[PDB]
Amino acid sequence: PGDTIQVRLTCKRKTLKKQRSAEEKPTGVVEWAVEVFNQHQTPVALYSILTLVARQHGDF
Amino acid sequence: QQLASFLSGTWQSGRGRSRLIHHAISGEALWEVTSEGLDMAAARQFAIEKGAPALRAMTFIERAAMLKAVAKHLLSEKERFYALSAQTGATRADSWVDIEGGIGTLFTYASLGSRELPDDTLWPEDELIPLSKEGGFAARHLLTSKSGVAVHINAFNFPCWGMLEKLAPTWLGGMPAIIKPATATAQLTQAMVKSIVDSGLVPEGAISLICGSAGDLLDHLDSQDVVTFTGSAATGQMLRVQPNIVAKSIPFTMEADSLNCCVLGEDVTPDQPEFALFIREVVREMTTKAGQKCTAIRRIIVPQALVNAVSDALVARLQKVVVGDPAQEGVKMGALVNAEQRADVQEKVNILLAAGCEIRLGGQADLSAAGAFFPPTLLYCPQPDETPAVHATEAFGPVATLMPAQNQRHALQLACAGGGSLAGTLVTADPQIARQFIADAARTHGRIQILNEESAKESTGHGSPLPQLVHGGPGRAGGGEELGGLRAVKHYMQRTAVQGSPTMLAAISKQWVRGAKVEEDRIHPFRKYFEELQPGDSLLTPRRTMTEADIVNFACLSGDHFYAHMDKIAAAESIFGERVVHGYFVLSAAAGLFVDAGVGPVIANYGLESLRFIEPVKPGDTIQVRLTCKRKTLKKQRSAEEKPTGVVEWAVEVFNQHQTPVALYSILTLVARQHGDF
Amino acid sequence: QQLASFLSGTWQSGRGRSRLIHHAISGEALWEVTSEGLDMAAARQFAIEKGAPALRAMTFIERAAMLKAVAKHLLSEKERFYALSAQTGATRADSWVDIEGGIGTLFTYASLGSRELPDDTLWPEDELIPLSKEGGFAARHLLTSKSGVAVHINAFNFPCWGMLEKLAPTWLGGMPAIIKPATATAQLTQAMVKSIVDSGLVPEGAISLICGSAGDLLDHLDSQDVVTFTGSAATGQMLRVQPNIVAKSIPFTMEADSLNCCVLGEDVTPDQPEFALFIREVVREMTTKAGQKCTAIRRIIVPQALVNAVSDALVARLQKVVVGDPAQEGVKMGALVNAEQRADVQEKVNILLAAGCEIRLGGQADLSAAGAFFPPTLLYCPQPDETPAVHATEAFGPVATLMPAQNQRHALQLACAGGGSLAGTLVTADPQIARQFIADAARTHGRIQILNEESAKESTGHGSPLPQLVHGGPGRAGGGEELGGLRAVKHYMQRTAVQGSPTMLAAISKQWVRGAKVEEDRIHPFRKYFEELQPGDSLLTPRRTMTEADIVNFACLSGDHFYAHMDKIAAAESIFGERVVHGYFVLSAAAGLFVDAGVGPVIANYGLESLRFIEPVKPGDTIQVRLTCKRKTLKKQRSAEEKPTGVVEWAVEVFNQHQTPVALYSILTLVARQHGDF
Ligand SMILES: NC(=O)C1=CN([C@@H]2O[C@H](COP(=O)(O)OP(=O)(O)OC[C@H]3O[C@@H](n4cnc5c(N)ncnc54)[C@H](OP(=O)(O)O)[C@@H]3O)[C@@H](O)[C@H]2O)C=CC1
Ligand SMILES: NC(=O)C1=CN([C@@H]2O[C@H](COP(=O)(O)OP(=O)(O)OC[C@H]3O[C@@H](n4cnc5c(N)ncnc54)[C@H](OP(=O)(O)O)[C@@H]3O)[C@@H](O)[C@H]2O)C=CC1
Repeated sequence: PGDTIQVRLTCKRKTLKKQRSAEEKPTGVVEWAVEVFNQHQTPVALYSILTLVARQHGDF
Repeated sequence: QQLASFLSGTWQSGRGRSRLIHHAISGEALWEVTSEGLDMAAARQFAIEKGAPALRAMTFIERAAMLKAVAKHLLSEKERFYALSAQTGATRADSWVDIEGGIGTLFTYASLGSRELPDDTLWPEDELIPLSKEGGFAARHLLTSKSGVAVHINAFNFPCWGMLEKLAPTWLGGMPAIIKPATATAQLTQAMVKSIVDSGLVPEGAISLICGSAGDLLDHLDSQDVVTFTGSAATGQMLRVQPNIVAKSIPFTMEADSLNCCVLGEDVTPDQPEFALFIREVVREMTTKAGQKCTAIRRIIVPQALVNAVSDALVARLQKVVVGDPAQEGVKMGALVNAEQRADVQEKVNILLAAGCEIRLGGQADLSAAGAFFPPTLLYCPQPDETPAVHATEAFGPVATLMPAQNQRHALQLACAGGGSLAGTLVTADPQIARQFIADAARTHGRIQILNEESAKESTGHGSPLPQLVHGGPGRAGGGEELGGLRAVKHYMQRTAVQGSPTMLAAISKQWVRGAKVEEDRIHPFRKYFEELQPGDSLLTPRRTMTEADIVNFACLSGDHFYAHMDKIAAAESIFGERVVHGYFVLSAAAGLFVDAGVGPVIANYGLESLRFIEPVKPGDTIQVRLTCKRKTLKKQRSAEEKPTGVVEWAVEVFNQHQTPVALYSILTLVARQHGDF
Repeated sequence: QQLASFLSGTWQSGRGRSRLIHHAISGEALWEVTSEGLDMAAARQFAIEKGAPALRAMTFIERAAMLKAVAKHLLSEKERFYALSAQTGATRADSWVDIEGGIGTLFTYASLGSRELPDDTLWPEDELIPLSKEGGFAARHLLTSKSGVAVHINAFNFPCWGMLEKLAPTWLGGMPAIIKPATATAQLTQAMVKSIVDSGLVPEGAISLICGSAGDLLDHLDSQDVVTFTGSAATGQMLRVQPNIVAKSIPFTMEADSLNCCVLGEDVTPDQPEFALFIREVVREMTTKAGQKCTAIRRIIVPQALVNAVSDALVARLQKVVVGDPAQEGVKMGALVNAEQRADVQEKVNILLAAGCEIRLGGQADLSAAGAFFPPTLLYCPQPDETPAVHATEAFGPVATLMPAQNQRHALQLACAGGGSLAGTLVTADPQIARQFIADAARTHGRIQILNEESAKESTGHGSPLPQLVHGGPGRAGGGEELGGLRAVKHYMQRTAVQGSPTMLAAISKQWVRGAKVEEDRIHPFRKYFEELQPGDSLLTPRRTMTEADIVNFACLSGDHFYAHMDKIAAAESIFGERVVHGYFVLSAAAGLFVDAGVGPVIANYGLESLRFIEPVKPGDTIQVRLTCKRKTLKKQRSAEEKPTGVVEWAVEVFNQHQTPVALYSILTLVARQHGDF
């Protein structure tokens, strides 16, 4: 308690998908690298989330 | 055939030298007007000692309901007014403006008096002006209604509208009126006054009428009287130098003739839709009421590279204008009201022709026809800045000159060279042209309409003076302002800056001020009905300690994660010093403290008047809320089924353990009434 | 010794017939004034085409900072003004009012122009007036400053105050002034004007000065000029009928002298402190500035059974007042200004003695004394209603009549029988007596001070015209109002009702209206600094679905357990139909949506302008907030260490899934600036 929390969201890996049908939305599994820290700037709870970010232009 | 003047409660008439009213479309005289021998002092005496205390005893809400009742009584029998207005030579579309705008002025002042005026005789227009550091000497401005008569002198344009745009602020501001219509078309004004008097709605003496010359009315006015004029400038300057109006220093308000510009911008090209709506607006404005309205376009300012296009569009649009009798089909323009007005128009046309030019049928007008007709006239002036007769002489009919400009800087000078105008129009699509035009040409105009494609779909027009916009320009246009919303009822009131202790100003204004004595009476003010609330009925709520968990729960619940509330580092660097409680959480916990959870007379909140957060509320800092009533201001129960209610305004004052005021504001509340009226 | 005239930027002087300024307390002539040969048309020409575009190009915030700078520069060298003001016969405590009231009026108008005026050349005073059902045509009232001069004709009472109470509303309302002071005490006025000019704070041509007769100025005035008069009634009624003022229809604001009442109530008995403060107020008012202030008490109305007590108390208090030289000790009242004023006061006292009575040393005044001395005079009138000379003839000195009344209904008629008064006073303790007094005697008075024990502690008095209260009464007092707060700068501005589309009014007024076009630019408006915000920078927030759990958590957190939100049975019988979301929770979740959680230029909120909950929000009802900028209005950074900032107002427009607006309001916000001015 009484200990601030500041989060450093940063992108890590893009790796698009291939749009297995013609109807489905084009997208890609962008992985972010979340890095929480406090007022002493030491890293508490550094982890990594996956995220299905949609694409602007499909291919198939 | 006499025209009976309504003086001292009785439809009297004159005995002596008389004028007469010609039928404008045919030529015969079917009325004759006189007011000689009428006791003019007895009219003012009866008005002041009969109708002025009967109006000044009413509240403003009752005087707004009276205007709504007169409007509903006069809207029903509106068809006996078109028969009298067809005698003026006006069409059905012009008399529709003349009647329905005059009655919509009544409905508009009713809806303004029933929303922004108190249930009282004295109207405090300010909030409060504190004049002391300790808080025992404040002052506020009271508006008390004057105790005299309002002599209105109208003209021949709008007998219905031009009376009722002066009679609704007069009655709403608590004065009896003595309307003097012009003797050219006073019969429509007598029809209006007879329809008002034969209804039992207004008190006796609260309206008078002098069909004919006044003669000895301006020589009898007390200092608590006002005079409003509308007509020519030459007569109104003779009435301003009248040796009683300057002796008693009574307010003389004058509206005169003008030279209304209509400027076309450089951004408008003939392929744009702006050009067609420009030509349509100029033609409809010049032909509505046969050009006999005070806000008619009489100077069309166009750029030099568009003069031929504007002229060839205006002539091709104006040759379709049919001048004739209004009752027969296919006729758009009506006629002028008199042959004397026809001669007075054409003698100004000849003055404009002494230095200008000609595009259409100008001075060619038959001065021998049985009917006061005048053709639509579009003049021309090739040297606009070298001809001072264009910017000084107006032809009060369908006449409107056209003159070129030079790239939006000569256009501003030609729009401002009118000596003060009454209305104007810039037709552009570029808004930075309109910024310059308002910045440099609203000094001389009174109501400017910047017209474009979005405006022209639902525009009321250039010659439609709205009942909630200021009608009146400076200089040549008189100077006096009318119809300004509630700015019109303040010409009929005296603004008295009343000083004293706040507990005295609470009893004078029948409100609560800031530090008045309070009436705490052991029960809850939200439990009282409307008829047993008094302004001063207070409430001292229990306390609530603003803890650190309160900030966190409110920032979670709302989502307001602002750095002065949820961050400890950044709030140490901010102006407060540490984390503070949310202002909206103080606003919400206040209503948590004073609102009764039960079912009571309080129906809905729906409002919050003026919130200011003075000092920050910190963690570990208690909050105590002082709910006290300020205004009552009931509603008039517009149907028979609806619940009787009134907008009670509470004055909420939060404070802390140091008793300094944090977050003082004011909420509106629709408290139900115990007993209805309608 | 010549006394110059600051015309056309040069300290000119006249060549011809000259009046001369006598020393008041001794009797010699130490200045002499003339203005013959001075080109007045060239003076107005220089003030219009040199000083008016230099004032009208400034914003209102800069024109208030100019008034604050002139106030500080004139407060610094204030000791060279008391030496000039002691030549007028005033004391130190009577010249303290004259100097510091004018300089405090300058500071007051600086504070009003900094707090309630925009960073703009134009000034939109309304919110908005919608004139259409769809929303494509609206109108709002603008206030553009006039493009002429203000001819202020002052008097001999207040050279410092009486100029500076007309000069700060003139300069704050964007006009150059041409002050014509009285030729009895023009030396203090030229000291003020020279201290203003020799500082570089005001532009050139923004002030002029004619120490002497104008003669040719009023004949050369354009229609954009305003004229303000303060003096006798008989002169100002000759200047109102001046043919150019009525021909060009220029505003003529007149302040004349009146018979100010001071009514004592029936509830006051001589054992109460009300009697003591009544006698103290009457004596201090009548002896301050030798009774020469325009708001001095000149009719003491007492009850019939208290004539002897009031008379004995006024005799026992007034005989301690010493008339003599102000510099020597033990002298309270100073002297008059001229021997002509002594002759005028004595010949008005003789007219009052043609039908009155006598209680003290009255008309005995040595007309050959070296100095304009006059003893304090208390008259009497045993028949107050049967004597029309008391209610019509003022004595402009230490003279005031005394007259009885009959039980607080004859006192109202005697207070109203003055024919309009500049100020008044009721001294009571019962507040219903004050209610009955303001309800009938505020029609004739311009400023009423209800005086009691709680007010008399920190009262400014009866003869201190406040810089934020209306100074001016009807009828005999002139009719023209002054100093009404921001009502004084509106006499120098033309009120123009600018119509058009709201996206046009947003660029005309440099604000946002209701339906203007927006500039959504992919980042957050709370991240922008001050100088990169524009009015129209919108924000379309994400949605938030209001649910039943939201109502439950907010009614739990605040404590607002009102039956339309918590109870299910009574919500089915109320006006809504079912349980609704709290209005304050819509207000709070809005700020949950649009507020940036980060550290940005937004410092504090402290404001909520005008909230109205239009339609109710139910469970299962999304909410989408439209945060858009409306005003910028920067502050002036009163120190060099303080952070530069400016009050930005955001217009918040919440709506729901049907896009109908629930809960539209406006919040103030203190956004920090990028570049300061110090
Ligand atoms: N609002 C505007 O801009 C208007 C402009 N005009 C201008 O007016 C000119 C002609 O209209 P006009 O008929 O001359 O209007 P007037 O100048 O004749 O005066 C109009 C009104 O004032 C009344 N009136 C005239 N003299 C006195 C007086 N001494 N004391 C009291 N009331 C008086 C008239 O009564 P009576 O009718 O008995 O004289 C009428 O009611 C037109 O050419 C046009 O320029 C016309 C109408 C209004
Ligand atoms: N505020 C008030 O209520 C005041 C009341 N008074 C009343 O005034 C009476 C006399 O004082 P007085 O000094 O004679 O007031 P004035 O009648 O002299 O008028 C005062 C001002 O008007 C100026 N003035 C006079 N004639 C003209 C003119 N024709 N054109 C332009 N300006 C002009 C005077 O300048 P000049 O000095 O050159 O005439 C002075 O600046 C007193 O008895 C008192 O009753 C006195 C002062 C103010």
